[PDB]
Amino acid sequence: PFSYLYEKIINFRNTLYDKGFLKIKKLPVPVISVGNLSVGGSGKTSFVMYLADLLKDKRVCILSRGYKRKSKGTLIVSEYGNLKVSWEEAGDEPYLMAKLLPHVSVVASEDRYKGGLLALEKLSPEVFILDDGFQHRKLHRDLNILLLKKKDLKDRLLPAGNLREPLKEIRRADALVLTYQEVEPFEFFTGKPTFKMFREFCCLLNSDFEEVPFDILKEREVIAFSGLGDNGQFRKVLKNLGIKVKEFMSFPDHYDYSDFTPEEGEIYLTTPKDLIKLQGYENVFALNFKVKLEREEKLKKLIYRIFY
Repeated sequence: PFSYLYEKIINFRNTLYDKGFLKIKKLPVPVISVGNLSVGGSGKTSFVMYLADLLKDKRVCILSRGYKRKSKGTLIVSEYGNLKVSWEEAGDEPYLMAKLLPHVSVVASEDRYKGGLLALEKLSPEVFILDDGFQHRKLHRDLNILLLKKKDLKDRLLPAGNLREPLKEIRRADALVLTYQEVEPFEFFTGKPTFKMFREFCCLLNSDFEEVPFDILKEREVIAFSGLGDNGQFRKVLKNLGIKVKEFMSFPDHYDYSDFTPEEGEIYLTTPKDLIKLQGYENVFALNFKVKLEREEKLKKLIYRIFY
């Protein structure tokens, strides 16, 4: 019920943009924005990566904001897979994406347009992917992709609910991706190109972010841990997968793992974002979920239209 007035402020902000009262800038190569409406688990990350993969015959650069990083200012995190900074400096997300996408460039920058210019100067990418870019209207995108999970529809605005913008804002989108289909499937019809996203369990990632068979977990029990607070969602996934934990450690959300002291011979499971902090530790893994999108080729055709 402060959500009523938050709605009024956001609306105003959107009207300023609609009526040309707030400046909008444009990069000289196509921009694809991936975003959502809600705070909380989104699949944005999974989908940004999937989308980068689809562009495998294009020089791709991801524009990410970083969130909490040990540095300040526009920063090239990775040059087509060549990592230039540590995860501390990069921020968890952009680093994780740099690690998993060896063909792609990643830039961390609060000033997104500026990040874009720096990339062009130094990397000459053919396409930008604007990570979490739906509300960032000051940067023009040629393809505005909006992610929606079933929960979003039954949700409210902040501070009551998790919505950053009202549901009506869905109409700004060029295309919709309906997430978490594997667990909470739903349909949605707007006339907009619309795609169903599934995530399914492939295998493990070792600390080198190479793929390792889920098989090694058999008749083994693991020690599981994580930080960034998200400490039962993980427990939930592990349970659903029939994975036998034998203790669950929960570290503070900043935890840098410098004094992490493993038990010899024991198998550890943690999250992809914790794992980036434990490069080199063997017998430490994260779960690897792949994205399958329905009508991938349609999606591909839609994306490739930005190149004309």
